[PDB]
Amino acid sequence: LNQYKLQSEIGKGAYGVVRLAYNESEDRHYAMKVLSKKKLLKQQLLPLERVYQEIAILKKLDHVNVVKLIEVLDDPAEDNLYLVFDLLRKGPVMEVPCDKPFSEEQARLYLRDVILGLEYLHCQKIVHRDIKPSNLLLGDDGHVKIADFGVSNQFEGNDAQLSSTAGTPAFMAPEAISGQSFSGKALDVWATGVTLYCFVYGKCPFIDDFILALHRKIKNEPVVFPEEPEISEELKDLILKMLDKNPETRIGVPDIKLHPWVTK
Ligand SMILES: O=C(O)c1ccc(-c2c[nH]c3ncc(-c4ccccc4)cc23)cc1C1CCCC1
Ligand SMILES: [Cl-]
Repeated sequence: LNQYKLQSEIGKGAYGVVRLAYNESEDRHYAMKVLSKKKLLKQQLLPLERVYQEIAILKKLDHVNVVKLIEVLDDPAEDNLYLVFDLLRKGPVMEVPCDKPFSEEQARLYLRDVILGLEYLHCQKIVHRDIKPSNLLLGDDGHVKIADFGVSNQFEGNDAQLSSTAGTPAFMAPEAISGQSFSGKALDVWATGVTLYCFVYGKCPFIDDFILALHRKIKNEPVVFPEEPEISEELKDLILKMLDKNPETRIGVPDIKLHPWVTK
C-alpha cells in the first residue's frame, strides 16, 4: 500500500514470506508478511478462511512477549494480502542446529519470556501450535517475542481439543503423532521443552532425517543429556517434566513458573 516500500526478504514462516518494509515518510522500518491468494489455494477449514482466523487472533495480541500487528492492507481486487507488524530486526533467537548454544542462565531468561507469552496466549484462549526457537524473535531489550500464528487456534473452556497435526515435526508431542483428540496447552508445553533443550544444546532432543524414524524416537526413546555442555540437575529435571511423554502427568504452565530452576 501507498506508504510502504518493500525491501528484501528477511524470513519465511509457515505461510507467505516476511519482508523488511520501510515507511519513507515516517523514517521507520516494519516487518510485512505477504500472502498471495493464488499461492494460498495450493498451500473443514478452507484457505483464505484460515488466513482470517489468524488475523482475528493477531488483532487480540497485546503482550510484551508476543509480536504486535499494526495494520492489514487488504484490497479485495488485489491478489496480495499484507500484514504489518513491528520489526524485531535481530530476528529469530536461534536456528537449530547451531554449534554455539546459550549459557544455561541466558536460556533461563529466554524461557521466562516464552512462558510469560504462552501464559498470556492460554489466558486469551489461543494455543500457538508451532513453538520453536526459529519462531521466537529477539527484541533489542533482550526479550524474545512469540511469532508466527499460522497454525494457532482459538478455543472455548479450559483447553483446545485437537484432532489433527500441525506445526513442526521435531516439536510435536508423542500424543499428536492417530485416533483420540488431545490437549492444545499440553502440545505447546512439549514444544517449549524441546525449545528449552535447544537453547542449552543447539540441537533437538530427537533428531532424524526420515520422518518415520523421528516419530518413533519421539514416541519411544528417552531424553538424553550429553555430557557436554554440562547443565544443572535442576534444569534437567524441568526438561524431563516438560518432555514427559504422558500429557496427564506433564507439567503445566502454572507449575513451570514455580519450578526452582525458573525462579532461582
Ligand atoms: O510467517 C509469519 O507468521 C510471521 C509473521 C510475522 C513475523 C514478524 C513480525 N515482526 C518481525 N520482526 C522481525 C522478523 C524477522 C527478522 C529477521 C529474520 C527473520 C524474521 C519477523 C517478524 C514473522 C513471521 C515468521 C517468519 C519467520 C519467523 C516467523
Ligand atoms: Cl537438530
